[PDB]
Amino acid sequence: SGFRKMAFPSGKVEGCMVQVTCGTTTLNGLWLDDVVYCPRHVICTSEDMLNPNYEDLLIRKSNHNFLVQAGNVQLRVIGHSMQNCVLKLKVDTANPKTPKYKFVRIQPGQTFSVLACYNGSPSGVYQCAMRPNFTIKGSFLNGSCGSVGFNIDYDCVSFCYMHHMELPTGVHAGTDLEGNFYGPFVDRQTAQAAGTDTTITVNVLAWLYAAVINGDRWFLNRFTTTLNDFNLVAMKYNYEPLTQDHVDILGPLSAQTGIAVLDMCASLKELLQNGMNGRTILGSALLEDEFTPFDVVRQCSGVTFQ
Amino acid sequence: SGFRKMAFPSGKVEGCMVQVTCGTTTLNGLWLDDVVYCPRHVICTSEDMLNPNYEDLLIRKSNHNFLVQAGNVQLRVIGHSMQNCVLKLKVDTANPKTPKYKFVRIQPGQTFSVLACYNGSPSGVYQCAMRPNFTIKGSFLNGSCGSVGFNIDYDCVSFCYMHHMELPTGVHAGTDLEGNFYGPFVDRQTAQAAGTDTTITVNVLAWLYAAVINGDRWFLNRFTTTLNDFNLVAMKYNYEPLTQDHVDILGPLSAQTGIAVLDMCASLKELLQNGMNGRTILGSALLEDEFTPFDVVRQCSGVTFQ
Ligand SMILES: CCOC(=O)N1Cc2ccncc2C1
Ligand SMILES: CCOC(=O)N1Cc2ccncc2C1
Repeated sequence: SGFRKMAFPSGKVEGCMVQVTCGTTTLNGLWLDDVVYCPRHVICTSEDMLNPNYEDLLIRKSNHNFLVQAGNVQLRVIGHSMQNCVLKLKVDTANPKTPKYKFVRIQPGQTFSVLACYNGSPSGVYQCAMRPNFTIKGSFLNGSCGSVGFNIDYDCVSFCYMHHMELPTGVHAGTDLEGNFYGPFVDRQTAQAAGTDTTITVNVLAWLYAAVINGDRWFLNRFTTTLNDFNLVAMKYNYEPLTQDHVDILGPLSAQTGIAVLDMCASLKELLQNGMNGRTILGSALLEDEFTPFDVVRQCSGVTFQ
Repeated sequence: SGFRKMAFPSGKVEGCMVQVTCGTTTLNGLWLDDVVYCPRHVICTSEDMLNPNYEDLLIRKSNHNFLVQAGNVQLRVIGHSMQNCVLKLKVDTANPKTPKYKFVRIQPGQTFSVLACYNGSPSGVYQCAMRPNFTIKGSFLNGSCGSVGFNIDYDCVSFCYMHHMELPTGVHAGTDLEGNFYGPFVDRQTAQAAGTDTTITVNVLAWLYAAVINGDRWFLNRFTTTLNDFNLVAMKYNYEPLTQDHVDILGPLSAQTGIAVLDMCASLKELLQNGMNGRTILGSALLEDEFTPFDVVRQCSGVTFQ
């Protein structure tokens, strides 16, 4: 027992991180097979980032202007192309450490691990969620761009995020591995307002189930509710609406605990209306929303990777 | 910017995890050079764990009774010895993935990463602290024993923890890699009371400095205090006493922020006496104590490993 914010083991992804330098800009690249993926803003000067025309900036770049370093080895660039907001740099050597992998575009409320890197070297790993406003609350310093977010299903790494931008408010924006930003964000140093950071209701309910499984039961109340009644209250507290699809996904945690999903919704409703009265749940004084139902099952059943 | 509970990248340690089976008991081992380290309670039956005599149980074990599996390969055991509460199993093959490593015994309040494993396979990585009562608040299920805690200094892994026990209260006990338990705990299924889980004051102050660096400044007050005045208040709230050694260690964060350590102590004192009034600091509604000063500097300066 015990319940922790747990990242995937990072070894498979560590073996894919490289350094990419264009002129005076250095950031991280992801080396899979004979392609290195990196943010296209590697081609920009600080000045350019105000109003970059990426197609025009690319005209003045050749294969030999992209410096790709894997530890101590230079990789030979034999081709480059822009796909949305990423560069694909073709190299003459397939990464010998390429794991089985996929590129997936995730939905808001889905969680993933980030391997924060500087100069192609891993600094740390942590668990994130795609927020409902399509930002993530990461830990990223200058030079972290091209750090990736991923999930692992046994031996297959699903890459879902590449880091591109910090907004003026200190939250983070980036792309999938096809270079499409999550949400309305652009790779330009302009005014980009994040919308309302709503709470991922289905994830709070998952984490309440995790709490019960781990013996933290004080918040279980004597009530039930309906989806409509719950959603009227949830909306007021900037909670995402709960759907029948969400209820269905929580079914297995409902069965393991014997607590009906709508009963757990009525417990949550009372926590929202009454607060935690200075109590904690799984060592938190607020309602955690960065565990999915799949995460809770995974961590509570000890599923393995390799 | 942004501030996350960040683990070390786990790849170096993933390459060291094996499965150890003795009779009907399976747990995890750590394979470094030609030695596998695992909890000695691998030799116990559920029945034995009530009152085990490990020396007597060991008499009935030979090298060929320890089944060591590294993925699909069996390792040949050519020697075994008991060191405190760990078994050292000599194998005929040096781990080709052995990183540079050390065995260190940590002090209460020090943090480390845990790679939670089942059947010698990594499930997840998370950051822990050695509590002042020498427990850790982990995430461990049956089969997790022999999972390790570690820190990395560039290319050298410092192993500081091996998982052995869950106490009746659902907190965790284990050893250093010489097999000496942290605190008074024993590898016996008996009544073992954890003492007071005090808050690691120096770590709370580090995290307050992290908050200021990341622009979360609302709690900065107009007061200062002294070590004695602060410590009288801290004691009342089951905070560890702050020493001049602690003040000295916070010196660099003091200098970067221009906030005197005793000023930050007076801010903390007001948070203890007044609570957070429903506000958050770095997205937490309680005072986080599982970041060291070295962790804050590391995460705020983007230090790298490889
Ligand atoms: C000029 C100082 O730059 C920063 O502080 N950054 C840029 C940057 C870019 C992407 N993620 C995080 C950060 C933090
Ligand atoms: C009989 C059921 O056993 C458990 O629930 N454990 C044992 C155990 C041993 C070490 N860490 C965690 C756990 C959780």
